[PDB]
Amino acid sequence: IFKPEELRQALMPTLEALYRQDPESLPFRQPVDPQLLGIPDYFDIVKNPMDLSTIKRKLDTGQYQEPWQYVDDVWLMFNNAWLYNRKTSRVYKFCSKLAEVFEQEIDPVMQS
Ligand SMILES: CCOc1ccc(C(C)=O)cc1NC(=O)c1cccc(C(=O)O)c1
Repeated sequence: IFKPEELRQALMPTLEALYRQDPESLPFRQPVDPQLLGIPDYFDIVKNPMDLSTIKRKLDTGQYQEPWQYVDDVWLMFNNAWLYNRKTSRVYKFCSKLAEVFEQEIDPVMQS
């Protein structure tokens, strides 16, 4: 059993860690807009879009009852980017960096 605000305080530093990464978090800070980004097939491929702003809003409105639900949304965001983008993409490579940062940050948090 987790109290939403307690979980939020525990998890927020990990989300902050992602946001802190500049430029690597920039493609992830707002929801993908396929028309703006010149990726018109995006919503065909990515059925379950996720971004940092969405994760933050879920965290802030207590929609994560349990820490793995948060972790699952972070990895959803990563997996979407790896799925849509080519390995040669700026976004793909940025995503890989974010995943490294996240793993490094979420580990000591889950322990606590
Ligand atoms: C131009 C392609 O832009 C993207 C393509 C795919 C994705 C995902 C998350 O799959 C995201 C983006 N967006 C960006 O790269 C982006 C958007 C806004 C700003 C910046 C930036 O680096 O300043 C970068």
